[PDB]
Amino acid sequence: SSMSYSWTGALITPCGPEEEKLPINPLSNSLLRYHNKVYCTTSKSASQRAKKVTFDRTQVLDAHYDSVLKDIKLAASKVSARLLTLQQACQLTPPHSARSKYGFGAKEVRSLSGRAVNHIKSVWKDLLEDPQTPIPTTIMAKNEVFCVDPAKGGKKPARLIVYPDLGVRVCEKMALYDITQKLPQAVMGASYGFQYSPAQRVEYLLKAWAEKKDPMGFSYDTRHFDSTVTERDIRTEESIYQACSLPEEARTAIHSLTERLYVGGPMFNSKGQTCGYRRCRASGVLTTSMGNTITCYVKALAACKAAGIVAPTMLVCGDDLIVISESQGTEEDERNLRAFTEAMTRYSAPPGDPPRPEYDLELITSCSSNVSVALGPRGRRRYYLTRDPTTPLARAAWETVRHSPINSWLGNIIQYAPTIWVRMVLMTHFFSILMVQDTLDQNLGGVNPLDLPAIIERLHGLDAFSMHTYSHHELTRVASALRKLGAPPLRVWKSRARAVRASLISRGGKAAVCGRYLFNWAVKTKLKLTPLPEARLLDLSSWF
Ligand SMILES: [Cl-]
Repeated sequence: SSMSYSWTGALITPCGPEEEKLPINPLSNSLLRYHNKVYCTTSKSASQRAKKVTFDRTQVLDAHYDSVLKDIKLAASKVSARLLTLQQACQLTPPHSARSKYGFGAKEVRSLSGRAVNHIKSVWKDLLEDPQTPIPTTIMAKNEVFCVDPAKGGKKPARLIVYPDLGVRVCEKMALYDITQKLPQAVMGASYGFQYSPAQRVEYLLKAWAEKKDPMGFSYDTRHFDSTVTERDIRTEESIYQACSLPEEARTAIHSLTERLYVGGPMFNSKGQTCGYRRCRASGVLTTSMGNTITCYVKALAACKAAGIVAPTMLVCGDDLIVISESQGTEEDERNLRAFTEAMTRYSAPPGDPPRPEYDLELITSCSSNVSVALGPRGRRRYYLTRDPTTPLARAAWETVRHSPINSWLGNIIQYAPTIWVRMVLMTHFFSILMVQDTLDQNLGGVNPLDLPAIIERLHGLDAFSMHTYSHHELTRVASALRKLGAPPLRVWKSRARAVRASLISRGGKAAVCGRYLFNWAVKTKLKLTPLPEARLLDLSSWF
């Protein structure tokens, strides 16, 4: 039926110069040695990504799909969604969102400057007036960092990002922001994945697993998911949006954005040249995450019905899916998964690695992460979220004239606090660096490092400071990632941690509380860690 993209043959070009690694990486050359292995995707590889995501889709739906979609619209019809004022939409624009072609950017939009508001008013007018003319978009290579992997072909090519002008992006929110905030929860319930913190994600997967008499689980890796979303899926999304109770102006806007932007359009490079034409999901529109989550969910739940998955409990996150169900025995479970893959493939959601059933929760990886287990201070099993530390370590070593990795370190320390790699490696390094810089109470992206113990207790529980006897998989993977990146082994981080702990303790105050709580693992004579009052008086509902 339809190709995902066409190409004029024009280069996908950068926005200015993309920047060289340097000969010394002073913040990270004591963390790891093999800096040669750390790389950033650039436009030089955009052409190669284009090839991998340009292909034919044909889609065949069926009674199971139709039934799931019908249930979903009924669930949607219980939502009431308001327009946002132009001004509210403007205030929701992020601080460094890409500037508009019409002589203004994020700062002007967020201060409701006159010409910004004027332009947006006219953009919105035209959305109400013209429900047809395709809206132009810019195509760019994303710049992301990874560690080279010879197993899987050296260096990944850059992902492509496709987006309309800042004015339009503001309009999208006027039409759809309230929906983006209400629909997934309304349509999917506990299955909507973005509502959970790591600890909660673990709790959900564990309750799901315990509820089945003989559980089986799998993840579904979907290949270039954005490229496999069809016009029809996109129009079916509009149709789900339109099931909700909406003002009429919203409807026209939503319909018009659907037909003019979402469904597809032409793509221009940064130098202005016509680059191609798109008939799939754009990465850089407001509905991307919501859309992918909803469509992935419909397709997947239909596939479960097609394939005979019994009593399924799902967790969905854009293109990432995990399903835990009642096993029918291995021979059948293998059969049903093959049926699932066949159904998804028919629905235009074909797999990357084909799925496989598992009967141990540590062996299921989704959102690049998995559940593992360790023991707590009183001897009890403690489950937590973890992941391969390779890419976090590579990004911990990305250091240029224009980028500092310290933030990235902190993101991982918080999200993955209970892991052995965060506790023994990243935490040891982060504090060591800040101490020597004497910047231990700077403010990183809104967080004050000396509050970590509070924050971690709130997010992960006090047991995060007292876990031991990590799993074989985890010990193996962490040892192996350190070796792969030429970082010191754990043995050495332990010495470094003893030293970092001492200096923290010796400065008293919140620093010493960090030393005591965060590095209790590093000393023979364990202190008894008690709840932190500063932690009760703290609400991080905001972040998840
Ligand atoms: Cl315990």
